[PDB]
Amino acid sequence: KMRVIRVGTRKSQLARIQTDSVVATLKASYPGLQFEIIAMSTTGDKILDTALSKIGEKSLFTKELEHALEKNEVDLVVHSLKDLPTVLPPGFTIGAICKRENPHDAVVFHPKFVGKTLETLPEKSVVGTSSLRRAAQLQRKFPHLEFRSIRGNLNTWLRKLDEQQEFSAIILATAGLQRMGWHNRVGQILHPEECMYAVGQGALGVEVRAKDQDILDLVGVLHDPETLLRCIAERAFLRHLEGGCSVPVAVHTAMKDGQLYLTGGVWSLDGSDSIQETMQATIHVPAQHEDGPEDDPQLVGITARNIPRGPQLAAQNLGISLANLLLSKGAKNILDVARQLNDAH
Ligand SMILES: *Cc1[nH]c(Cc2[nH]c(Cc3[nH]c(Cc4[nH]cc(CCC(=O)O)c4CC(=O)O)c(CCC(=O)O)c3CC(=O)O)c(CCC(=O)O)c2CC(=O)O)c(CCC(=O)O)c1CC(=O)O
Repeated sequence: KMRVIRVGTRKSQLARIQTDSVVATLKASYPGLQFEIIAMSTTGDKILDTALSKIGEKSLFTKELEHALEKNEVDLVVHSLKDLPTVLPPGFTIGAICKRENPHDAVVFHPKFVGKTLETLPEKSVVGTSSLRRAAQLQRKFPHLEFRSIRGNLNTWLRKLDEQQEFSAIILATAGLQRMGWHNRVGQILHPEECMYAVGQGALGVEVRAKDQDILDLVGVLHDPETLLRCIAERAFLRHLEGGCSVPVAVHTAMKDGQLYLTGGVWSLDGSDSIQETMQATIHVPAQHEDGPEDDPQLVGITARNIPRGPQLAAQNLGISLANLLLSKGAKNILDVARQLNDAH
């Protein structure tokens, strides 16, 4: 008579690990409840057909899992929160924001360079990254290094670094290496003054059907209030800038002393044009849960009716406030130019 909770996952190693970690946490709250993990790999030729824009191989993967949700083949999927756009299709929502892992970008160094930092690499060292945000910030901070795209999966990146002669280092998210059990490869954790992280980096988001109240009820136990509020602010900031996908936008948040701090910035692709500012608001981390009404609208794609709504609205307002500041200083022109340049391919 029950529902069996079907959990859809991509087939990549990191996605499978993330999915299973969320399932384990759910089973800890709901022992005996039946879960079924369903791995999906279907070639998404039909989603590219309907697209009026270039999608990209990664963005295609997210759309494929929403298709599984829409067709009632699975009941929830687990994403890195930074892979979920700030505007979701109307039938979907993020029903859980899990406790954040390390949000910072990290450096892995060529083995001859143990003990080094980007600051102490030889001039003209070649550093691999395929992220426009990382390349923009790091080119500005480190004008005497060379930042180049690097092809392949993580295992290929690390093999190229250990075996070949091109790259002195690579940049990637600390959280990915953490989840791979490979934190011992990290040689430097980048601070906001070197490289601020992507909106939502390090948090997992659970996507579900927007009106599937039974599943929303179950997964709401996963919401971490502090991570929820930080990520609402980061995503509201990004949404309100109204830039395209991918262009260089980065953030830093902290909740401390009863305050929520949000730093946000935009960069041209080469890093030479930038605007960054910090704002704060008095918001404390709620310790109580609640049973908010089903009519409450989601906030930047997130349904968290069991967490007090006042602080969520305040976090959203902080992000909007900071976006409006950046826009009054010319952020739209920086974002538009970056989008047009990145639309060349
Ligand atoms: C319009 C619009 N679209 C999107 C979806 C979207 N997100 C990104 C961010 C992204 N993702 C990755 C790959 C990655 N994902 C998770 C990890 C591990 C760390 C973690 O769990 O947080 C990784 C790898 C890693 O960082 O080490 C990257 C890295 C580059 C890559 O492999 O593709 C990034 C970019 C970055 O961090 O700077 C993207 C961009 C992907 C790209 O490289 O261009 C996209 C769009 C796409 O797939 O084309 C968003 C959400 C962005 C956000 O919230 O951060 C938006 C924003 C909007 O609505 O305005």
